[PDB]
Order: sequence, then C-alpha cells, then structure tokens
Amino acid sequence: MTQKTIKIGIVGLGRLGKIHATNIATKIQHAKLQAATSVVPAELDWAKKELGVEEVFEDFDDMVQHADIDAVFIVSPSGFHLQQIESALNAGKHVFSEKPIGLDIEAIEHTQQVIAQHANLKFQLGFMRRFDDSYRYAKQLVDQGKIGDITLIRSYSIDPAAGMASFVKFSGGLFLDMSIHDIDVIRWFTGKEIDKVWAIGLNRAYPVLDKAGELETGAALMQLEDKTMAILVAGRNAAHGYHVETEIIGTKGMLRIAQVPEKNLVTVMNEEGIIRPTSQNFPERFAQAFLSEEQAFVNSILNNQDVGITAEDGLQGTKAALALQEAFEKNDIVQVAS
Amino acid sequence: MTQKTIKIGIVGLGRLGKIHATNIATKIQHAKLQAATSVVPAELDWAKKELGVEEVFEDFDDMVQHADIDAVFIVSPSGFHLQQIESALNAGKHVFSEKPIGLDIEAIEHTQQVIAQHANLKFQLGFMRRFDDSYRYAKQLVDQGKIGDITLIRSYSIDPAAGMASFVKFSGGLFLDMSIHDIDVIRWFTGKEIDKVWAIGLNRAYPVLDKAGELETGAALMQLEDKTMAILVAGRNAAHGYHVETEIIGTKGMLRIAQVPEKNLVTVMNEEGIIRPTSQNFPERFAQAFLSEEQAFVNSILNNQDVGITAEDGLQGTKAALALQEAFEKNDIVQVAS
Amino acid sequence: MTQKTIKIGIVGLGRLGKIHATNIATKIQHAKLQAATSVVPAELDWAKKELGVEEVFEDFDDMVQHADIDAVFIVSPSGFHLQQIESALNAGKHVFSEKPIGLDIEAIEHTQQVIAQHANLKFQLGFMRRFDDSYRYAKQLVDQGKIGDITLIRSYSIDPAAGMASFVKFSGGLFLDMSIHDIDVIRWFTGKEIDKVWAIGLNRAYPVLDKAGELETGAALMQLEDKTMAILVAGRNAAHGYHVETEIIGTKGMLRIAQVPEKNLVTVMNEEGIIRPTSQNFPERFAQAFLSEEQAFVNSILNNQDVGITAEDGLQGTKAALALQEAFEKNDIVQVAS
Amino acid sequence: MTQKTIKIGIVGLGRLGKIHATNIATKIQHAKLQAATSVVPAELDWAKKELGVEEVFEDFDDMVQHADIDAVFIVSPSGFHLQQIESALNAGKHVFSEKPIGLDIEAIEHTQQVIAQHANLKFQLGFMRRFDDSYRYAKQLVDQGKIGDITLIRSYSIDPAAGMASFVKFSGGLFLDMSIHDIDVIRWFTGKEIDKVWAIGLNRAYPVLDKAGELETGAALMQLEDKTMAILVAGRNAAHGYHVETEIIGTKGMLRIAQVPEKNLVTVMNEEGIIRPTSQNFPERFAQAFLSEEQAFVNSILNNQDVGITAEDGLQGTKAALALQEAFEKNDIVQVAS
Repeated sequence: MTQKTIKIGIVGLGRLGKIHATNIATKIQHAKLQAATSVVPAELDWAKKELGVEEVFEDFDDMVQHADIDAVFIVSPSGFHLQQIESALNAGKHVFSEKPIGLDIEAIEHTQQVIAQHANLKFQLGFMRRFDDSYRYAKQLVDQGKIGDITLIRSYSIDPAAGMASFVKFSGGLFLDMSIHDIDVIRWFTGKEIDKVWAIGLNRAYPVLDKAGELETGAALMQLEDKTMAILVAGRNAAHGYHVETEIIGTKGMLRIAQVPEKNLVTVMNEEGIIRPTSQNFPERFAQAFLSEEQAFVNSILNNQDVGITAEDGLQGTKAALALQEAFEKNDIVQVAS
Repeated sequence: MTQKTIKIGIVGLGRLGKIHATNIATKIQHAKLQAATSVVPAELDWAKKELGVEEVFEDFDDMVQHADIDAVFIVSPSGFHLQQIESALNAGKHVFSEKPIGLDIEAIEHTQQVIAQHANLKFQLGFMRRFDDSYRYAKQLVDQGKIGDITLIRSYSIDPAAGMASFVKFSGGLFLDMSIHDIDVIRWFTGKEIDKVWAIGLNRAYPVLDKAGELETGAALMQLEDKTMAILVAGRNAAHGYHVETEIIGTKGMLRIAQVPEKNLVTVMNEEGIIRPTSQNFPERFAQAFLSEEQAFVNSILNNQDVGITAEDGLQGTKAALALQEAFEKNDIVQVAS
Repeated sequence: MTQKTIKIGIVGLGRLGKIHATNIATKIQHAKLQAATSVVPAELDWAKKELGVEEVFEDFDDMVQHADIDAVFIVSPSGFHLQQIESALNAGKHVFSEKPIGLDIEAIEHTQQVIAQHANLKFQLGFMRRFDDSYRYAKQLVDQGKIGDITLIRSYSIDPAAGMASFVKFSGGLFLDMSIHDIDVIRWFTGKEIDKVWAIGLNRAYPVLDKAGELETGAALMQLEDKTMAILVAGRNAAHGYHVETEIIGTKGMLRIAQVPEKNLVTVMNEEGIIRPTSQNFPERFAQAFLSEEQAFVNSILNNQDVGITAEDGLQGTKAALALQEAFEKNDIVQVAS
Repeated sequence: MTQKTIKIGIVGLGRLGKIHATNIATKIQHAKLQAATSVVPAELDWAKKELGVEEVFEDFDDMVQHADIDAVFIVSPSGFHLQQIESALNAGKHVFSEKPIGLDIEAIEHTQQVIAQHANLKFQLGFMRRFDDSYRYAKQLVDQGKIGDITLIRSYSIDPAAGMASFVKFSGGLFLDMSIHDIDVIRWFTGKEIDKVWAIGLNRAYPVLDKAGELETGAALMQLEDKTMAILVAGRNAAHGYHVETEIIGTKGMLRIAQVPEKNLVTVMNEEGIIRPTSQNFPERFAQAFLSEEQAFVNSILNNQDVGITAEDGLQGTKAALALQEAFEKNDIVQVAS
C-alpha cells in the first residue's frame, strides 16, 4: 500500500508538547507517535499510559540515534532548539520545531548552515497562525488584491489575566515570548522586512515585574523597509480572555482578524446587556491551526513538498524580537539589521 | 415675520405626556406649550413651575373652548381619545393623538366621519416608529427595491422586566398595549392588510397574570392579503432591556432593525466577555423619533402639508390588535375583517 | 491491543453520503470504511479509487449479509431508511441512520419494534445539531438554569438561493425537508412535546413551486404541551448564505445561536460598509458536528454506551413535520397527536 | 422673565461654521444668531436669507465693536483664532473658539494672559468629543473605576477616501489637522501629560503628498508622564467611511468607543454577507456632540458656570501635535516639553 506511516518522536511534554503529542497520536493521518524524550519521569509515564508510546528516553540524542522514528517534534524550552535541530538532522530525521528557532543570532546562523547541508530533509517552524482558517482567509483577500497595498498592520497578542499569578513567580522578555508570531504575521502578509523599531512598556498592575526585568504590557511602533507601518501590543493581563487580533489597513480597504475573540456562535442577553463569550487561552483559540500545521508537516514528508516556512523566517523573527527588547531597555529607536 | 408660533395645549401628563410637553416647550421650533389639562393637581403645578405653561384646566372641553391654542396633543388614557379628538376638531383645533385612536370599532368610525368633516385641520396619530432614523433608513432600502418584494416580517416588542412588578398590580390586553406599533410597521412597509391571525401566550414567570386576563409573553402568526407572512412577539419581561426589533425578509435580501438594542457605540470587554450595553426603556430608544414626529406635526400646520398618517391607519391598527386578542382567547384562527 | 477497529459499510453516496464516507475513512478514530452500496456505478468507483473501499455492492441486503462489517451508515433516500434499518439490525449490525427515520407513522412503529428486539445493538439518528459546539454550549447554559424556564423558541432553517434553480426542477415538502432538525432542537432543549401547530407559506420568488406542491418559504407557530411557544421559519431562498439560527427566550434571559451565520473571525471594511462573510452551505456550517456525531457513534459501540438519540426522537420529528404539512394544506390548526 | 436670550455673532462660514450657525439659529435654546462676519459675499447672503441674520460684517473687529451681541463663535481658519479671541474678550464678549487655539506656542501664551485678564468672561474650545454621548459613557465607566487605572489608549481618526481628491489639490500637517481631538481625549481620560513621541508616515496611495509635505496616513507611539502608553493613527484615506475609534485598556478591563463606525441600528444581509452601514463624515458622526457643546456654552453664560475646557487644554493639544510633526520630520523621538 502506498505512502505509509511517519513515525514521530517528541521532546518536550509541557502544555504545548502534550497538545502536539495527543494530536499526533490520535488525530493526525499517516502518523504514529513512536517515541518521547523527557527528563521528568511523570511525563514519560503519561506518554506510555495515555498515548501508548512504545519507546521512552531520558536523553534526546539517545532517542534520535536509537528510536524507530522518521521525524522529530521539538517542543523543548527555546534554549535547546538549535542543538536538538542539528542533532536530529545529522541523524537523518525530518524536523518540526516550535518557535523560536533559537535565541542567539550567531548560533542560529550555524544551524542555518546545518539545515542547508540537509536539503533532502524537511524543516518546519511552528508558526501556526499561517495555518489558521481566519488568517488564511485574510491572506487570500490580500493576495487577490482586495485591499490594495498594505499601509499599516496592527497586531495584538495579550495573554489572559488568569495566568498572571503564575507568571509573577515564574522568561526571556515580553516581545520574545509574546510577539514572535506577530512579527511573523507582518512578514508573511507583506513580504517585507522590519527596519527600525521603538518599544515602550509598563508594569502598572504588577510592578514586581520591574525588578524581574519583565513587562506586563508593552507597545511598539515599527517602520518597515518600504516605510510600511506596524503597531504591536503584547501583554499578559487581558481581563476578557486570550486576545489575539490582527488588523490590516490597505489602500483600498481594511480588515480585522478577531476584532474580538469570539468563542463560538452564541450570543447571550441578560441583565448585563448583550454578551459574546470569548476564547480563554491559546489551545482553545488555535486548536485547528495546531492540527493543520501538524498534518502539513506529515504530508510534506509523504509528498516531498516544502511547506515554505524556513530557518530564515525563524532568524528574522528572533532578530526583530531582540531589536524590540533592545529598544525597550534603551528607550530609543533601534535598527533591526544592527 | 413669516410663519409664526403654533400654540399647543396638552391633555395627559403621565410619563409619555411629560415627554411630549417637555419637548414642545423646550426643543420644538415654532411651537409654544400654552395650555395643559389634567385632573391631577400636582401635574398642573408641574406644568406651571417646570414648563411655565400659562393656562391650566381641569376639563378638556374647557381648555379647547377657552385657551389661546391652535392645536392639541392628546396623551390621555386610550378610552378618552375619540371624544377628545372630536371635541378638539369641532372647536377648530389641529389634533395630534397618541395611539391607539380608540378601542371600539363603531365609535372609531364615528370619529372618522368627524375627521372627514374637518379636512382643513391636521390630524396625526403618534406612530413614532415611522419617524425613527433606523426605521426610515430601512424603509428607504425597501422603497428603492433593494430587498425585492417582502415575504416575511418579524417584529418583537418586549418591555423590560424592570416594569413587571408595577404591571402585576397595575390593562386592555397585551397585543393592544404592545403590538399596535408592530401592526402599523407591517402595514407601513408592505402597503398590505392583515387577513387572518392566530395568537398564543403564556404567563410562565408571573402566573398571577392568568387570573387578571393579562399576558406576560405572546406570539402571533399572521397571513396578509397577498399571502405575506408576519410574526409578532410581545412581552413584558425582557431581562436585557427594551427589545424592539423588526426583521424584513425579501426575495433579494433581508434586513434587521435593532437585531439587538444597542445603547451607544461603546463595547466593554471584561471577565464576563464582550459586552454591548443596551437601551433600557422606550423614552431612551425613541427619543429622536418623538422629537421628529412632534416637529413634523408643527411643520404640517405651518406648511399646510399632510403627514400621511390617517385615522384609517388608526382603525386598522386597533382592528388587528382586537383580532389578535380574540384569537388568543378562542385559541383559534380569526379573520381580521370580521 | 484493546478496543479494536469498527468496520463500517455505507449506503447512499450522494452529497451527504460522501461527507460521512470521507470522514469515516480519513478522520474518525477506530473506524474503517470497509464496504459501500450504491446502484450508481460511478459512485462505487469513486469509493474504491478515492477512499480505497474494499467491498462494493449493488444491493443493500447483499452488503449486510456478506461484507466484513460491524456497523452500517444509512444515507439513502428517506423512503429506504426503515427497510434498511430493519435489515441491518436483523443481520446483527449496529446502525447509524440519517434523518428522517421514515415517512409513514405505521411503518415507523413497526421499526421501533424491531429496534426494541435488538437492544444489544446501537441505533443512532443523524440529528447532528446535538453535537454542534455552539448548540451544546447553549444547552449547557440552559441545563445550568442560566436563562430559567424556556418560554419561547424561534428556529430558522433557510437554504441558500444558490440552490433554488436546481430545486425548481428537482421532494416530500418544505417542513419535512428543512424543519426536522428544528423540531428536534425544540424537543431537545425543552424536554416537552408539540401539541398544536399552524403553518403558512408562500411562493413569491418562484411561483412555479405552487403547481409542484412545494414551498419556497414557510412559517409556523406551535404551542407545546405546557403552553410553551415555538416559531419556525423554513426556506430555500436566503440571499446571504445558509441561515440556521435558534433563539431561546427564558424567564431570566435570552440567547441566540448564530444570530447571523458568521463564516470565521474576519471582518472586512470597504466602500460597502462593515462586512462579515457568511457560511454558505450545510457542509461548511456543520463540518464539526458531522465529525463529532460520527465519532460518538463509533465510541458508543466500543464503550457500549447509549448516545441518547432514539427511534422515538425520530418518530416525533416525523410526526410534527407531517402535522406542519397538514396544517399548511388545510390552512388550519392541527393537533400533532392526531 | 428670567435668564434671557444670548445674542451670538459668528465668524467663519465654511462647512463647520455653517453647522454651528444653523444649530444656533434653529435648535439651541436661549440663543439667537444675531451677526455674521465673512469676507466672502455669498456667505453673508446665505446667512441673511437662510438664517435671517440681522447684522452682517466684512471685518471681525467691526462686528465685535458694533454688533448687538453678547458672545462670539470663532470658526475662522486656525491662523486667525488667537487675534480674534483677544479682540472679542477685549470688547467684553464671551468666546467659543474652534480648535486649535492657535499654531504658535509664544502667541498662545500671550492669549492665555489676555484670557486670564478677563476671568468674568466664558472661554470655551471646541473639543466636541467631550460632549459626545458615547465618549461620555466611557468616561463615566472610567471615573467609576470600572476598568481600573489606564495602561494604554489607542485612538484613530481617519477621514473618508471621498475627500482625498479635494485634499490633494487643497494644510498645516496631518497630526495638527487630524489628531488634536485624539490628543485631547488622551489628556481628558487620563489626567496626565504626554512626555515623548515618535511618529512615522507614508504616502502610498497618493505619493504626490510627499512633495507637498503632507501625509495620507501616519502613526505615532507616545509615552505619557507616568509611563502610560498611547497609540495614534491619523489618515485621510478610509475606504469604509469616517473612522474615529478610541480604545482604552485598563488594569481591570478594556473598552472601545466605535470599534466600527456604525451608522444606525440597521443590519443588511444579502449576497455580500452581513453588512453594517457606516457613518460617512464628521457632521453625521458628531451631530449630537456639536449641539451639546453649543448648548453647554450658552448655558455656561446664563448660569455663570465654567465648562472646564481651558486655554491650557488648547495649548497642550497644539504642543503635542507640533511634537508629533517634529518627530515625523526628524524621524526620531521628540520630547514634548521642548
């Protein structure tokens, strides 16, 4: 029978890792979750009991050398992405990596070289908004010329207040954590790069974040290479739920993706007025996008086609995020290319 | 100087009467509130102090015979409308009357005759939705042919729950009280008459209304002369505010007027979700429409033009409402013309 | 390994049949599409090529007697449902049947008996709205007591105008075709039965439907056993897309499910105003619900649990729809139990 | 009789001047439009014919010295505001002035001194958003503590594309023209001043604006004195109508004023999807606010109360706008106080 089953090994079984693992094991066509790596025991036992994973490992290199797998999903903390990407490729495995690709520009370029030396292997970064139905619908309108050339993009990513308490005592920075997907969306929609940025921020609700070098809310203005404008807001304290919204203003029109984060098709009317319930967290909002990107990765290997999300999209995402962080600490305009 | 000041006398200084009186005295161009009639003393003192009305009367005929007025606003209880309309016309005064025109078909036809014998005097019924900006905008689309021929109209009029307690111990019927404006809207938009109706109702939240021969919620289905369909819902127990909504389905499109009763342009987002505050009562929702119909009445006299709301619109409104009430009591289909 | 793979045979490979078949073959866990029955050759070849179905049949009884299947999906025209349900159960197969269960009350009761004689086999009717995320969310609010007791339900099912031309030359009636899901929704939310109904209708846009004994738009008012009110509208000519909307008015609140049929989270702003794109047809709107009901059927067999959609829900749906049709032809109130 | 009629003279009978003049003459209580000044003949003839203005003048000082007026409305081009304000106050007239107060900081401080020397005369600047029902409703929520302390304000003012052609051949700058009301809104809601700003802009749709030192779209990021953040967008090319929107993010919630610029309560559904018509221009959107601010000015004189909009609100508005313009030309962060 034609085009068989891709056996996948996963590393990282935190919240996001468990989503990918569960999806691969139960919902994704032509895929099997064969192996898992974690150095937390309870996580490996979860993988065996809940998902019936056959091979467990305490060490990533041990998994890639010995497990019966064709591909890996890297969902470890960001500091490990580059070394795990390189090892997997060197052992002849296809690679899906969560964002960001890495944290250090020099180290990222070393990985770009390794990736280029394995052109026969698929490499995909987890920019899942590119697979979200609403984002894709908007991209289609833009590609068809329906709003003309893009003059301004505004994107907000604000985590729910429900997670603030855990964060306070729980980073890498606000823009690195929260805005990388927004940076990618800007590049994806425009085809252009970010030139210079200024970013400001505030810890009003939780001033303890000041001493921790963290931010609860930040905003940025960005000028792109052709003088295109972009506005970012990132935050960790949205009272109404998970607020991810992207606005595109063009010469012929305007559109918004999730102007408000509608949960479903239910409207409630009571003494409080007219109420639309909201989506509450990222797994709820982006459930479909996660499944679609996972399936796209599996199909890319089976059909030997490139998905079009490159190490370069990863590098630029990290670079712009670093530039935003630097602009915030200096409180001055920073050029991204520097 | 050209086209002077219309002096107006008012009878009825309940909630609605006070709105008209205040508007005429302070906001309406080319009008003066000259006289007021009421047999509640406190009301006449209010009219003198608050509005500086010059002539007060305890008797309507006394006012129309002796006051220095050109026109009257009849805002008395519905049982008095016909006799006050006739008296005012016989004394040579222009007449604005609140709905309904009257309660008894035979008595209404007697008044139609009196009105016909005074063709040089203006007569206007208070169907204020015809002057509401949103209703007028929809009428314009319909007249321009933008939704084609009308196949179905659904109209809801539901008073806020906040008034239920006072109503319980406080009628004429639900459809007479609440649906007359909806009946007029149906006739206004279509140009057609209502043929047969069935109406049902329920006193779920306040079953004490059963013994009082009143209804807290009722619904009706109506077939118009050309087989056009209409649906009515009337109620006294809306939790979210004052719900007045009209939906028109046509062969080429559909529109809704106040799908939800938005208060203003403010959206609130908090832990409850996305909230739109609502309008709470009729004076808030129809403030503009009241002012516009009052000004139209005054201008109709000054410019000697007919506004186009006739005693016949009044008769048919009362007739259809009676038919709905009869259908409800019999629990059977009733033909309106009978 | 525990709880294996349910092999399914399908009959009916029209539009809806192909959706179920594709889903079962590619997306549903623990299921295999093993066999297909059709007497259109092209359909069987589609099933073999596209879905790799192993066993094809020209005759339903041949499939149920000889194919290697544990369960059947009946997606044939409604006139065949009862005889295929009985045959499948008699051959020891679990049964999913699309709506309606059947068309003749007497014949339906015969099938109810056969079903009762096979209590160890699962039987499920395709009322997919019970599995839709938005309907389930509303049901949850209702069950939690959040809108109090239900006083009125309004449900609209209107097919897109895009299908009118094919329908004209293409029935069973409007209420049978379009309103069965609405009838089920009413029963599901309330727990109550429908007592008496009146239905009217019109063929304004396409009067050729008059001679065919069909309806393009119809409306109905229904009184339930406890004097609960329900309003239905069914149609085949919605200009804006596929309009399926359910409104529930309670003593403490109100909710609407898909007040407007939003396609996604994209809002467009151009010279036409503010635009929300709409879902266009049933497969788009109810994609999730179809997958969920299919998975629920498969899991019900594996876990030996009843889903709770019975032959009785089927009987009552057909009965009320027949009553609506009779009320329309007589233009009079009809009691459902008669 | 108590508290008489305020006689008003107006200068400036362009689009905005005609709105104020018409309102004062026909709608405003206790006011009379007595005199008009213009050096365009047709404008004075309009004032006499259309509004029955008694005294016309070609020279502003001639009007203030000789006309029978108690107060003046200054609706001349911005370059004349300061000299006309001073002259009116010196001749003992109450003053309403449109924004901006003036263009030159030094000249503005000279006028502040003149204003201080006439403390017995009312002075009011035309920041009409402070009188808009939706803005006032939001201010009320903020004052009541309902969204906590304000962390970010985003305000957009975008003129309709319908006016671009006339503008191209038709300035003072984009931020001066379009963003002064937004600056005032920020100060009004927060009580805080703007510290530093960066502004960027683009002439994508109409690059001819480059040579004219004008902007079609601009964006700005602002840091306020307590590290509060603000985002501005100003433009002249909105395809969907007049887009004025203000978003306030607080520690406990978020609100938007006119997230989309809804025209009325009508929703249209046709082949294009679900459509909300939009307001098209400033006179339509802010009709109510203009009437309210005019009435407030008249009442302030009659009741000898201060409205609370000062020359200082004017100075700071102009200062911040100049800072935004300077930041744009330098493409660098500018401190407002410098």
